[PDB]
Amino acid sequence: QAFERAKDLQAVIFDKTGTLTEGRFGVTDIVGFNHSEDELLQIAASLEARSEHPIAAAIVEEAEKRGFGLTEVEEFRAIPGKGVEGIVNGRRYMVVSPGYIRELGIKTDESVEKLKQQGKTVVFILKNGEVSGVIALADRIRPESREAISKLKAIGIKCMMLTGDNRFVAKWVAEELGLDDYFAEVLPHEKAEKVKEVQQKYVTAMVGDGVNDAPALAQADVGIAIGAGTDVAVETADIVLVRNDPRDVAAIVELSRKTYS
Repeated sequence: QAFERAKDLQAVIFDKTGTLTEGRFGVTDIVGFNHSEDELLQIAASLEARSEHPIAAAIVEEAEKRGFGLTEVEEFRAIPGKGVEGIVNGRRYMVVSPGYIRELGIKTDESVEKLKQQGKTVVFILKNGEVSGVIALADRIRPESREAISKLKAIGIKCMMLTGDNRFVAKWVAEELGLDDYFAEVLPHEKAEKVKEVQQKYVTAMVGDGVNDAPALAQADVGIAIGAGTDVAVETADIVLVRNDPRDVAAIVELSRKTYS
């Protein structure tokens, strides 16, 4: 009777990471300071090609996405507490963290604070000891997610999100999606209580991973497990979506409102 009662949903809460987002870092911005973005990316990725760090891997992936070939680095060095460095074409290049920049006393252009305000992770590209560019990364929003939310709002459903992520990241996602509300910094044992808080007003769905978000899905009037696949089965949640397509939430509501059994 889960499908049947989806028609009376008033609120939908999405878990962020992996559900509305890809659940991995990718590049959102490349910003050159009197230096081209294509060269900046190609240089940063050449230097980053050895690293196992998740952010380094995302920089290399983006160079692969744009089809940029890497360059062999000379006098390569990895500095724990800073980043990486090597010579490329007779100039000493480095890719370093905001922590290193602050420790060296280097001034970061005022525009970079806007990236930080979106909760994006920033790395700095130095050329001969001066900031040549920054690359910003986020756990990026799924292409389907904007449409998932607009379809839901169009049918009067309040669209929310919860996440353990910090308030800058959560705000950024909410604004990109036009969410009605969001809750940030929510640890895994605190999610169920946020669903009960929304339940004070609304017949509420929770959308999330069937294993990780089990309690929240259980507290919900309708628990929707997403991205379950066709391999292993989720047995606790009210409805299971095989694929990870958040637009299927509105498809359930809209079909349920057109039908009864």
